[PDB]
Amino acid sequence: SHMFKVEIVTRPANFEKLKQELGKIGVTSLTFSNVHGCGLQKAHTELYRGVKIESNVYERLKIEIVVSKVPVDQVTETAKRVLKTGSPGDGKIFVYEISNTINIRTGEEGPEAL
Amino acid sequence: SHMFKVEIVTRPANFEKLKQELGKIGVTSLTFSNVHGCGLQKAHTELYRGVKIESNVYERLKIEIVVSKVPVDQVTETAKRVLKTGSPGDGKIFVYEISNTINIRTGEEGPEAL
Amino acid sequence: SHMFKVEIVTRPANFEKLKQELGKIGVTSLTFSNVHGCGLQKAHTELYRGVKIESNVYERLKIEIVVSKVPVDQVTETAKRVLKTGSPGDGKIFVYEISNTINIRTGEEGPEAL
Ligand SMILES: [Zn+2]
Ligand SMILES: [Zn+2]
Ligand SMILES: [Zn+2]
Ligand SMILES: [Zn+2]
Ligand SMILES: [Zn+2]
Ligand SMILES: [Zn+2]
Ligand SMILES: [Zn+2]
Ligand SMILES: [Zn+2]
Ligand SMILES: [Zn+2]
Ligand SMILES: [Zn+2]
Ligand SMILES: [Zn+2]
Ligand SMILES: [Zn+2]
Ligand SMILES: [Zn+2]
Ligand SMILES: [Zn+2]
Ligand SMILES: [Zn+2]
Repeated sequence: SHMFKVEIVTRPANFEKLKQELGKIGVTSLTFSNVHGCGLQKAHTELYRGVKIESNVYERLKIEIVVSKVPVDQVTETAKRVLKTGSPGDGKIFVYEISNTINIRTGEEGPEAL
Repeated sequence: SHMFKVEIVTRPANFEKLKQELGKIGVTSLTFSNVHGCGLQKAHTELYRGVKIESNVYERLKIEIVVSKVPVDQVTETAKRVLKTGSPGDGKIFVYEISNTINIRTGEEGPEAL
Repeated sequence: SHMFKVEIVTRPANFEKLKQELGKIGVTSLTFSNVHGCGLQKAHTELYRGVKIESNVYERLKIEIVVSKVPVDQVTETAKRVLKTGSPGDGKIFVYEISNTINIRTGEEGPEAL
């Protein structure tokens, strides 16, 4: 009866295999968009006190999936397998509780709106 | 005293009537952006075992509204009326709890930051 | 052991000083994107009954930071200082609970995925 939002923030490649795999476990829709990632790291300044921050901006794909019947853990596990390449920039996955969902066309609320 | 985020993910039309209606019930600001929606459906392959996923990418408008005094249910109900057209692609509405809000200019926290 | 998402929605300027300050307190990555803000205000119509809504659309920078070890309140306080200019359009900051985080490359969950 819970409802969750799965947020995948990752590298722009491999999207198609994801749609295949998410599709197979029950997901029937999702949203996505391009955003930017920024890495931050403490660097030395010349003085003993000094910190200075170095940063790079890269490309990221943000994918959002809402789920209720389809179990979160099956969504996240599938996301790991498919998007794992070991090389840095594989991204992360965030899970959130949802208080409610409303299907606009039908007017249903809860896991039946999905 | 609760604070909520209302997330409307919908078809790019009808935005103006929404601003009128949300405005009238008390909303004084919101954010929006264009993202993509992806539908996923299980299709037959030629073999008895085989699943294959078919997908379409459409345009979506993401609208975010934070509320405290103005009741969530008045926001969501208004959103339904205005954006309902019966035809598929009417979109959905997601509700989330917010731990806190901070107005950057004034420095206030909670439903007074809004 | 909690995990939080800090969402800063603000004016497109001052981003660099932010990266410096967030970097110094422990943040090693964040995401951002350009979205739109819309102000809504009740205006008079000519008739005694009539409300009419006036709205402006401006530019906004959405910045997302996930934190666990690094304390939310140190993130939000730093965000205030740096982005405060008193003039309207300073933006807001929203805090959310996160049920879980997963590092895709390593496979770790919780505050160790960050
Ligand atoms: Zn989101
Ligand atoms: Zn770019
Ligand atoms: Zn050192
Ligand atoms: Zn040093
Ligand atoms: Zn360097
Ligand atoms: Zn959001
Ligand atoms: Zn497109
Ligand atoms: Zn069949
Ligand atoms: Zn078949
Ligand atoms: Zn077909
Ligand atoms: Zn967000
Ligand atoms: Zn614009
Ligand atoms: Zn008056
Ligand atoms: Zn009047
Ligand atoms: Zn005017």
